[PDB]
Amino acid sequence: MIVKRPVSASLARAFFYIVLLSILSTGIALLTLASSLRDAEAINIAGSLKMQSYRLGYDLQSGSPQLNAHRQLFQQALHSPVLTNLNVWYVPEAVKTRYAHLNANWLEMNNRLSKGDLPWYQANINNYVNQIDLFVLALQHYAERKMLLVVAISLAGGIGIFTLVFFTLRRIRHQVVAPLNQLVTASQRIEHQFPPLDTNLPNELGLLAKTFNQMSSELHKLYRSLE
Amino acid sequence: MIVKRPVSASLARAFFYIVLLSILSTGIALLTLASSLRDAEAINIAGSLKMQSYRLGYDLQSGSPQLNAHRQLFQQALHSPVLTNLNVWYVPEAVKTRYAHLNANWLEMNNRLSKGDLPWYQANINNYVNQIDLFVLALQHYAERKMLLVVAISLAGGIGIFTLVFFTLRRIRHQVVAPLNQLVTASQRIEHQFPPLDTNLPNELGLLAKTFNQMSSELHKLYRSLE
Repeated sequence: MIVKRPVSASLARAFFYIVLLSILSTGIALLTLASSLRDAEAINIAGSLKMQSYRLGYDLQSGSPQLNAHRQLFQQALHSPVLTNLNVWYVPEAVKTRYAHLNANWLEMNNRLSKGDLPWYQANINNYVNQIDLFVLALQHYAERKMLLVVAISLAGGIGIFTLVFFTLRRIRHQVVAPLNQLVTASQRIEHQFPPLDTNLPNELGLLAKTFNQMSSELHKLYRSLE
Repeated sequence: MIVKRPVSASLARAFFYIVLLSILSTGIALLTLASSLRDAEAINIAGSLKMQSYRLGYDLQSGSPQLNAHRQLFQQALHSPVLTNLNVWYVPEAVKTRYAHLNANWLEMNNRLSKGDLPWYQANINNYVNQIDLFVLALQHYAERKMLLVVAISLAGGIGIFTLVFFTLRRIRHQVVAPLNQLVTASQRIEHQFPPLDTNLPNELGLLAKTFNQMSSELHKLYRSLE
């Protein structure tokens, strides 16, 4: 039973790599789906920022006692963990620069609020809101890019899987099914004309080819030496 | 070569079902990721609605000539395809009812705007914005639910795959490797003591067991009938 490449070991290896590719494909898609929820929440907070931008305008105009609390809440939203987490190597620059520039433009907005410059603030709010919109767009573009990459990756994994399958089946035909058909004939021959058999297979059929030939060899001498 | 269950056919079937499960798992995750982009865009538009709610307040207060254009844009955003597409059997009621109620509450808001009731509109805007926030929350909850279902589904597919693998390998051991070891001994026996071999296998080893026995049977009579 000691063969160099037992058939079970070779199939188990194939299944291992096939299953590994499956888990990798599905795993990457699921991780990307989780990341999608975080992107959604970034988009949610950005929309909170747009609403809060107009509300500050109303606060100043009406002299609301909540002005300063609201200015503070705005600063906090701007620094939400979900937005600061975008500042990482694998997130595109389009997203991170636009995030940086939202912080920079807020500085001028807040300063103008501090100076009770309602005319300026009212004349510039559309602009700031537009900047938030472009930040959101960059986020949506990043999201779509990730999806398309996951599709590309799944297609590749697909090729690896189909290739692994095709090759293993081809190997089973060549290293298992073929020699079995030859053993069948080379057995119904000896039952009724003493083709030899491929002993160079590194699996169980190579061992059977040997021991068969060994047997089939001495029967040629025992059936001819006596007959 | 005519056997009822050739080994290649049984492996190809196993691979078929394994690959099918892989594609189903990864496919469902990718479809869910695509749906995630649509959810994100629903969240984006909902945030547009919050900003636009305060802006209408400023329009009325300042007597902006854009009031009516903005009222119109609000109505349009509210009826975006991305939001109306939520009205479907597979989207939860939590999402669809909240969407319905945003439309209903907008009716009263727009009516109060038409009556130049700035005091009411200013005293109720926080409420409406809150309703939009709860709609967003329902969307985020739907998103998380989908992800968790896709995780559950991928785990199940995992069990199907590992089960298919384990069974096929077990079958290869029982219906291929075992009879080969018996053919090996039952061949080094006849080379040097004439155990018989399992002809009831429905694969190629069952045919080889037969023809072997057929052969090994007549050699018992030809080696004893002459000796």
